[PDB]
Amino acid sequence: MSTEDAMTVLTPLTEKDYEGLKRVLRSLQAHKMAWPFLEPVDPNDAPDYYGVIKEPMDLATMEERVQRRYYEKLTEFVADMTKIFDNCRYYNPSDSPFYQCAEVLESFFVQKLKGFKASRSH
Ligand SMILES: CN1C[C@H](Nc2cnn(C)c(=O)c2Br)C[C@H](c2ccccc2)C1
Repeated sequence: MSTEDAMTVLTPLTEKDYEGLKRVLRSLQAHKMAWPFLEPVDPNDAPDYYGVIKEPMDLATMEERVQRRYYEKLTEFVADMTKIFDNCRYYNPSDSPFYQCAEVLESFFVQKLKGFKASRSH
């Protein structure tokens, strides 16, 4: 287990950590490929969605959770974010615009998450 891995699993999120998480989340919200994920899926977008997707997630809900200091550990923040992309790929065909955006935006998140973990470790 690496130093960043130990911190990700074990280390309580501080206020300085939250400043970094806020920056990560805002960078996703500003990304060109974030348009599918800014607000909860509307049933009119896909009528069977909420009977299929058990744990919906979106960036506005994450923004609320970040402001309320919902997360105690980085793993929990990452798990909510990963739900956004996993739900999208679960429901949609791979040539859906939503699916293509999930692929790009998740790779962007992974880049930013790595930067955040490094900043936290030094
Ligand atoms: C709220 N709602 C969520 C939609 N995201 C969706 C819709 N349906 N399904 C099945 C999805 O996986 C996603 Br993500 C995108 C939509 C929009 C937003 C901007 C421009 C076009 C469409 C805004």
